[PDB]
Amino acid sequence: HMASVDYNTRRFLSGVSELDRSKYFNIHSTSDDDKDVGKFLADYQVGLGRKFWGPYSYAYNKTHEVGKYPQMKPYSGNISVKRYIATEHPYVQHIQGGIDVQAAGAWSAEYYSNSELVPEFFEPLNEPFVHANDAGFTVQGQAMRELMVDFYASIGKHIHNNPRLNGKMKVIGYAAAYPAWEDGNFNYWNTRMKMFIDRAGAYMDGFSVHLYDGITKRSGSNSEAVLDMVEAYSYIKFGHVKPLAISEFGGIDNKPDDSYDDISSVRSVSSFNHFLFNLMERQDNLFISIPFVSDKAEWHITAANNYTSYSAALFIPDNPQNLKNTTWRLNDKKYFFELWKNVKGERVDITSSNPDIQVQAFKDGGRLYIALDNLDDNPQTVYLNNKNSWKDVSNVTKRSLYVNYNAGIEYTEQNVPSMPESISIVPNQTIVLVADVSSAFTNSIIRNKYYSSEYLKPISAGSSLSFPFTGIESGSGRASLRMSIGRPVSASKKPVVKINGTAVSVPDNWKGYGQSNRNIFFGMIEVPFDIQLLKNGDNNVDITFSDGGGHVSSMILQVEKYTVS
Ligand SMILES: *[C@@]1(O[C@@H]2[C@@H](O)[C@@H](O)O[C@H](CO)[C@@H]2O)O[C@@H](COS(=O)(=O)O)[C@@H](O[C@@H]2O[C@H](CO)[C@H](O)[C@H](O[C@@H]3O[C@H]4CO[C@@H]([C@@H]3O)[C@@H]4O[C@@H]3O[C@H](CO)[C@H](O)[C@H](O[C@@H]4O[C@@H](COS(=O)(=O)O)[C@@H](O)[C@@H](O)[C@@H]4O)[C@H]3O)[C@H]2O)[C@@H](O)[C@@H]1O
Ligand SMILES: [Ca+2]
Ligand SMILES: [Cl-]
Ligand SMILES: [K+]
Ligand SMILES: [K+]
Repeated sequence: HMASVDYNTRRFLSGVSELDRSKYFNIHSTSDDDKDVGKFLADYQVGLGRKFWGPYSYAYNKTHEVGKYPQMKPYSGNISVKRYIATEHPYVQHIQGGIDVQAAGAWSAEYYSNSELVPEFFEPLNEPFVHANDAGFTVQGQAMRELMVDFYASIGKHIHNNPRLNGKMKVIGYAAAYPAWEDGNFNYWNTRMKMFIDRAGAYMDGFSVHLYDGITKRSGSNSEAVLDMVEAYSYIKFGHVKPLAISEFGGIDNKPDDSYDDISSVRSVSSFNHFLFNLMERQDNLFISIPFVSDKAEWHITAANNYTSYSAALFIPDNPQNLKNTTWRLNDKKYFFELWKNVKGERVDITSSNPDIQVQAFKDGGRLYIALDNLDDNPQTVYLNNKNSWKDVSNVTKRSLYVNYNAGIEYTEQNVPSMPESISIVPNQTIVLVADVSSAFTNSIIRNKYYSSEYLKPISAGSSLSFPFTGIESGSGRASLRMSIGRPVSASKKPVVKINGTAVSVPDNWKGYGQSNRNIFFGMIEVPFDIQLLKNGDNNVDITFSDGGGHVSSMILQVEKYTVS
């Protein structure tokens, strides 16, 4: 396996090259007013964030009745924007059968437009649909999912029609907990996220989902397919993608309760890394992402919980029964942020021959950062190639974060005397190489994605499926097809694939695991091919499976084209 870095070629994801740290290196908190958390944020260069508080928790606190809103103290001064996501629990205190949805929406706009400081993102209800059958709701099931979507729609409509908020606050939804698009032969997609996009999507600035590994893995090809489907349908519906927001990502350890444990609760860090590389490659269509690691989470530390900390906590009190006076310990989740500290700059060109080895590279003035992650279940040796034999690179330091499920995190920083010829990387290990670079850019390469008017197509044995694409700027560089399929695990993953009539090789491998422990495979399989097969303008992809069943969920062409600028 090989990875190649060209630090003399600047890389763009459509219009952006620079890494936006604020899209990634965040905690699931807004506790920057805590002395310990605030110091951590500065020390590790971390942003915010997410909070369960908003117009509906504020209003209920005043009126003690769902769907009834107080008067907001009038305020007509400047509105500043704090970068975080405000969300609400999908409680009966916030939404209920019989609610006046237009009044609820009006209230969000009244609450925020009379505030001196608003969140950059409002995500009205957290994981709403999984709560649609909760006993306390007087409307349940599909009717409640529809009411929750109408609540979202009203909020987006009212916020956007308020000139004090429009352009300042972005409304995102639906904070999806369980992005099992494929369930029920894609009935789940049709009745959850498709329905959301159809019924509230016009009023949303972007679409939000939660991405978790069980410790059943979404990292790798499943999460890629999950997010590609949202983009692919948004293109069809709106004529363009809308940005994504990954309002939680991490791991869930499968534990009889949600209490923190020093070994089990750090297993999530490997998931942070595995998802991060996916999301870095989406920066041009990503508002924000939030690693699911929080703060002191003092709300959890109660008699009823035996004074345990919450699993997602970042700080653990030395004395849980004296919270007023206790010292607080920063746990080993800190090493996720240590690994990525100072990493920034313009993307530079990088490729990896093995889809299980995720690669990133950035150049910030005289510093070069090269990152690798192993999604496979075996160690892999990766040959590192550079066309200039690294002549301009010196003072190499290797950072390594290895998550072992029994031993916890092993984090090391080592000076090495030259860029390595090859690197061995074990499962759940992420490496960041930091070096000085003295070089200037002689070329750029621009990654664009092209979406089809066709999506969600049922597969029949021997029956070709045609996917048209338009507006392609072809040229020199690289290209690939992102082919997402949901099929029984035994169904073929090796269709015949033709690019403008020319058959191309379909790889055996894809990002991450085989999903053998799932009944339905739902994943994006990349099919690299020669860019020279693409034409300027219209292109067609035709694919044929030898067996029936399942669907092609989305087909997206990725083109990385050499460009001046
Ligand atoms: C979610 O869980 C995840 C799922 O979404 C999903 O993805 O699966 C995941 C598996 O990994 C997971 O289950 O996120 C969690 C986040 O954890 S955290 O980041 O560690 O916190 C949990 O969310 C937490 O849920 C708890 C309850 O279970 C709680 O709601 C947490 O938030 C806290 O709530 C209270 C207590 O501490 C503060 C936290 O935000 C907050 O304090 C309130 O703050 C407001 C101001 O913002 C007020 O001060 C309020 O005081 C009251 O109101 C004031 C007046 O205020 S106002 O004028 O109305 O504005 C006064 O009247 C005062 O007297 C009064 O007491 C104060 O309480 C939350 O983060 C999971 O539960 C969640 O599902
Ligand atoms: Ca693989
Ligand atoms: Cl659901
Ligand atoms: K605020
Ligand atoms: K969902």
